[PDB]
Amino acid sequence: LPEQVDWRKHGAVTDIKDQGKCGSCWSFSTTGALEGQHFRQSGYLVSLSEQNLIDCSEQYGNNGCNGGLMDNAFKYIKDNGGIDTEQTYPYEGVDDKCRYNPKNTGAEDVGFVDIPEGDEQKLMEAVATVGPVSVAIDASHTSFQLYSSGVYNEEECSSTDLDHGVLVVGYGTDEQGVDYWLVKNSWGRSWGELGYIKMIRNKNNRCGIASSASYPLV
Ligand SMILES: CC(C)C[C@H](NC(=O)[C@@H](O)CC(=O)O)C(=O)NCCCCNC(N)=[NH2+]
Repeated sequence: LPEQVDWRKHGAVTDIKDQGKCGSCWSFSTTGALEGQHFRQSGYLVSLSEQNLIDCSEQYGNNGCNGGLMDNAFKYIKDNGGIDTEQTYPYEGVDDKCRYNPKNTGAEDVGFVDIPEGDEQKLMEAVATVGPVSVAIDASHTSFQLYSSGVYNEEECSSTDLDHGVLVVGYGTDEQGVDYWLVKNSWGRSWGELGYIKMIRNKNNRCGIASSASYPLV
């Protein structure tokens, strides 16, 4: 099992995206994980449409800019028979009419895998063997908002009160011997480490990173 993983190096990760002032994190987390799995299956990286999920998945319990869940979105994608490319259904950060076009599909899924709750070990194995994984985290603290550099360790984090869906693309150990998760956020490149955060790993599921982790099946 690898000591470090960076799926960005292996072509499985799209550029940092920016959700702006729309509360759509779930849709970026969803597209992140499915971009990774479509890449692993197909050999092709294709950026996928967050606006398609926002616009079209309300009957799966997703409420667009008022929040949603990654598993509900993988299910919408299964039932719908695909999700459109970013290029043909670009992100608007508003609620709009469903404009899904099956001719512009960028990826399909057949379902998903939920990693057991709290299990950072099963999360590491999924990240190592499958690829980037959708995760829910407690991103509520000032320290997360202002995060710039190094390994994020917020003692005040909840492992159970989670508000922000993001993407684990890798993991490692920093030069102080501190284990971390390499996380892709959807707050654009000016946040954190060009849009990425290192979140402390094997510290009792800090910020709930393994509380609600899943990846789609293709
Ligand atoms: C971890 C994330 C994905 C939770 C989700 N949050 C959001 O979608 C956005 O508000 C957050 C954001 O930063 O854009 C949310 O609040 N969804 C509502 C779900 C309703 C309750 N069901 C649950 N949590 N099983």
